[PDB]
Amino acid sequence: ANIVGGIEYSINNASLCSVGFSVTRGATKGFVTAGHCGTVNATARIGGAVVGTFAARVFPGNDRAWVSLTSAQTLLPRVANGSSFVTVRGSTEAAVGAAVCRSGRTTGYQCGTITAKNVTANYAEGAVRGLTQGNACMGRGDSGGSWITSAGQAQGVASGGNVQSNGNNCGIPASQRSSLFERLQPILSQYGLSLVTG
Repeated sequence: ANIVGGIEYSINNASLCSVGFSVTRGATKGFVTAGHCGTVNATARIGGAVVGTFAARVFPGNDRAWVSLTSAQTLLPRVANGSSFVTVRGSTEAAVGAAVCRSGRTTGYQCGTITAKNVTANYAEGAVRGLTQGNACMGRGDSGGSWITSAGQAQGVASGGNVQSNGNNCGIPASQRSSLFERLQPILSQYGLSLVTG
């Protein structure tokens, strides 16, 4: 399968999550995603085919993971934006007030601004600290997806937000949205990953 930020993948033929970013580990191909999406060795499928398994993860505390893929997967430096793509150019971290977008299988590509850093989310399983908050909306299934600037600087992977009864926070004003992502930098160093760029 072609690995692009934002697409859907399933975990052990049950839950759905979104691909964060294509990365490598020495000769190993992978993608980073959210830790809550699977447990170590869970099986990831893209369009019904097995593409790899979870190699490591941390959730709760943090919310990160990387899936090691088979050799047949094609890694691309891109993030889905409808029918188009956003090229990943690096991982410079944007500051509070910067504009940012996120891509995922449930709400597609949404943009907003970063509103705060170092936020704590209290999930049913435990607290997750050090999250960056933005006001782009997201929905259930968007978790693990890419957060990136329009300029191509990858920021992190979708963790959670104040989704309403309709499954998203897109029906409430930006001023009221809290959509959190796990910072990419610490994920790449913790696992020794290199981002695929173009």
